Amino acid sequence: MEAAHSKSTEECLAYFGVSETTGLTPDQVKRHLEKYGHNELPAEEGKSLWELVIEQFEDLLVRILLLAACISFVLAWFEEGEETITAFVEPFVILLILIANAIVGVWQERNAENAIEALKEYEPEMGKVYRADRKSVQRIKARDIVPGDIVEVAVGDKVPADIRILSIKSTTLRVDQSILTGESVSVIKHTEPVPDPRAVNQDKKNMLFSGTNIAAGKALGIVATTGVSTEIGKIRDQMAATEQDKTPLQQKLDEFGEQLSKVISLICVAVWLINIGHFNDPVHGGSWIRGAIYYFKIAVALAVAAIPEGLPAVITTCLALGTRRMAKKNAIVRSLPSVETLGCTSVICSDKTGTLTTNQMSVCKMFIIDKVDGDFCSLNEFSITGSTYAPEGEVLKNDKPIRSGQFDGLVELATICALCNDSSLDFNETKGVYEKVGEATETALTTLVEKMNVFNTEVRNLSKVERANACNSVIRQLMKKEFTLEFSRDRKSMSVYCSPAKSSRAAVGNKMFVKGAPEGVIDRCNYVRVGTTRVPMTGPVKEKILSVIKEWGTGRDTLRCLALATRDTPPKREEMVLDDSSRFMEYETDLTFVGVVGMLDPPRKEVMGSIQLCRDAGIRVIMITGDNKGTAIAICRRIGIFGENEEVADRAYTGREFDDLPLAEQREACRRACCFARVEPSHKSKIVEYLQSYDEITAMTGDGVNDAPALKKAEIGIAMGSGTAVAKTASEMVLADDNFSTIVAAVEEGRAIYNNMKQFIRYLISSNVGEVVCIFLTAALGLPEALIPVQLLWVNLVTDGLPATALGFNPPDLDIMDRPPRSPKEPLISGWLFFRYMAIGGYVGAATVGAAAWWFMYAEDGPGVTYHQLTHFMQCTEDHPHFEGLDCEIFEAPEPMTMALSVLVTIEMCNALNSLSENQSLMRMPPWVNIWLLGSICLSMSLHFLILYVDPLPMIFKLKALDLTQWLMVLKISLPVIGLDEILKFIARNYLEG
Ligand SMILES: CC(=O)C1=C(O)N2[C@@H](C1=O)[C@@H]1c3c[nH]c4cccc(c34)C[C@@H]1C2(C)C
Repeated sequence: MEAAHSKSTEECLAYFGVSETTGLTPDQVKRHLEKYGHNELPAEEGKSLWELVIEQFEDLLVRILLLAACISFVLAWFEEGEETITAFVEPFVILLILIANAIVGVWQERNAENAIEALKEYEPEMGKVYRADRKSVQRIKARDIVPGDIVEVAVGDKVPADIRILSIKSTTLRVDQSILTGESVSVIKHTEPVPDPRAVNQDKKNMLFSGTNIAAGKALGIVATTGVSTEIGKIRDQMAATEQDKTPLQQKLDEFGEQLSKVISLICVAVWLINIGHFNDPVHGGSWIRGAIYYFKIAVALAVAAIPEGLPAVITTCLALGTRRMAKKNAIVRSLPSVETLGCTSVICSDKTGTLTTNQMSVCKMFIIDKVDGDFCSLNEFSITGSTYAPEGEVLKNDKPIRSGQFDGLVELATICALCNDSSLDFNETKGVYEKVGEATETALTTLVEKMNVFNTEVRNLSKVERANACNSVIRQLMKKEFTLEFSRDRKSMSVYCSPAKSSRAAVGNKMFVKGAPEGVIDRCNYVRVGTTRVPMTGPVKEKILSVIKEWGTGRDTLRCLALATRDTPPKREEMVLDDSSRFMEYETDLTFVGVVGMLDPPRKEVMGSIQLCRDAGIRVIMITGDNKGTAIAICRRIGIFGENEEVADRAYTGREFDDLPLAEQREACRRACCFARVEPSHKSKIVEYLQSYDEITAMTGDGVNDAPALKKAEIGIAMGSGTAVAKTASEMVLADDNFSTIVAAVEEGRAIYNNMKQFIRYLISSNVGEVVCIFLTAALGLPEALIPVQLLWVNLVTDGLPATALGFNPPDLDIMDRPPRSPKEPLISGWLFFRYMAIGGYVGAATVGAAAWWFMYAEDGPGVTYHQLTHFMQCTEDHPHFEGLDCEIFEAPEPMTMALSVLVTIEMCNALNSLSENQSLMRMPPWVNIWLLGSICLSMSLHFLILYVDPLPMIFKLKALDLTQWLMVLKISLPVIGLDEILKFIARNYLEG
């Protein structure tokens, strides 16, 4: 029964055929349990640690490398030699890296409390019911409550299901609906039905929502829905249906592996095809084995060289470091991958109150009727000073200070504000400041009467804490607050019934003090106050009052206005039913207009800036506020979302105007709008969806479970540090200070990160191209292998690892925020960066192969064979090119490889400095610009020596220390890369800018 709010208390009792006195019976209990299930949210079956890992080897590249480790194992076994001491390191290390990397990949789900699960924090363990099998209340497992039974809730309880209230035992029932919205202000319930069948939870004043708490009272209700059929459960389901897309980066990388996975394979085919000539070799000669083992060897090396094995660890470290860096700027990023996608942010929809504003309400303008006479009319406008809740400030007219007391209408105005209130001030000891106690809109009002002091009450005597509620406590004397009819969006006003304090048997004198939104209040006024006199509200004076309000709310002041009225001859206490808020407006009629107060919820001192920072960065900012369309547009201009005079006839909508437009125009409106006023519960989600259809990475703020869905959808769901728990667990980033500017700071910081990530990505992949050229060369020229996988790995993992990480601290661009949002379609390394990074590789290739062939031919300690065709043969089945030669095992000597490796390691340290900037010379951008980079380079080179001397390593890696002469040959064929890139860089700065 999900429309219980609109049905009568009797109707609900009938629907389920249950008695309010005994409740369901054990036969009804079982029958109900079998039809609706148990009252709880469905448990989660998290992915299996093995399932996750398995899915990581579901990747194409991880396979191509896996297979290799397999090709490596077969070879590692089908081999005969004394190098057996390290004949399995290769297929071992390969497989290992594959493990360590998969884990790192899976380290994106271990710890990440999600909303769909955090929602159990709100369902309680026990509930209280009245069942036919007893007279007293029994407290059963909430898990076992079903629709239709009778429950009981009292102050302190967490409502165990969606319950329709049957009767209120206490004087008034108060509920804390915070887990849904965020607002602590408890709400008042009633048992009277709510007509509208499609009423929103906020108007279902007769329902108690599962997961909420009883602030004050005791009540009895009939359970309407349970499990995933409640409000929270319905939200919990939306969550579960929300698909989560891969970050524009992941998508780009995942596609790179496809691109890479194809080439790798294509090259293993061009290799074979090149050695097809072997088809013309005597069967009775050579070897059908040395060929298969050779084609298989250079294939494995080929894969190992093409894949940047260190990338995963580098990206994961950069993002970890990147997270801590945001935290320093009060941006808690929960998802690592988010530190990346944050920079692609193209749209930011931010709530106003508290994010774009301080949420520190303050009254700074008010007016009463000065006089009415014929068509002539005059008001009495004022101004107040002090924006803090402190009772420190003053009232003044025409910038000149006046004493409020000297105005009667100001006394009344003051009386209402203090009587038709519900909050109060409180001076803090530690903080040493006055803290608001209750609604911010009210406290401001409380703070007002303390500044006005219409009764000249001597307060300068009183201490801080004493004068806090001084002037208020005084007004609370002149009248007795009988009862108060709560505020309801229905009539958007509220009132309190009062009677004079000094009065024994006086049956005349009671007054009702109304406070609410101007339109409603003012139309229920037949009289207008003028001092202490009163005269009929005439058409003119009405337009006068309304116009001053339009001004204060639509002008540069952007003030929230409250009209204040009083019912002079209120209905008799007896004739009022204080149980049907549907009658409250009626009670609040034939009113007299007393005054108007205008308060301000001031924009954060850093929003205008951050908004400008956004116009530059080409980032659209969409505000979502509670204000009306009029004040909303007005606030938008005030902070810059709109230009003072720019037309916004189609760039600002109110939830209502939005629902009127057809599903097509709504999509069109989401691409142009910048201001949403009075939005519906399901709008933020629709907004996010219509924005995503335009391929825009969206940031969406908001909290409480009503917002959870939207946040889950948006690419960057933002919660407040002071927000609900579920809001946070559903968001990608938390604002440790609730400040809009923190958002912007994070986008910039994400922009840095992506650029540096794009820097080291090219760094590494280029290193891979040089290696692939190196292998393919030593293969197309039948030369002996220059570099082997075990070496390449230590390179692409460590040597190249640290510097790539170092690049993480590369200084950001100064115009980092003065260029549009990176389209999630823009590729990584392409175009100029292809040719540019192709040549670097091709050089790196030739340079390594050359360094090998050199030692082999033009080296002293090396068996010179200049033009001896290392290509023409390696077979050595003739021994002709070395008649009196009894040694051919030098074609696998460690020296030449140690030459090839040293070249690569040196060239990469170089390119690491060439990588400080994409197109800037090291002249303008010295090496020491990035200290961490210089550090890693040393840590690497030295580590290069570690594997050349420490006995185990040098042999295991198949390397031998180099002579001070040979090393002189490395620098000779390494250092030059720095000039080559400077050239390509030069070619970009000058002949590539237009
Ligand atoms: C551009 C591109 O598609 C990719 C890549 O380029 N990479 C990863 C990848 O998916 C591969 C990968 C994922 N998980 C591991 C664990 C161990 C080793 C590897 C991987 C190799 C692949 C890597 C890191 C090069």
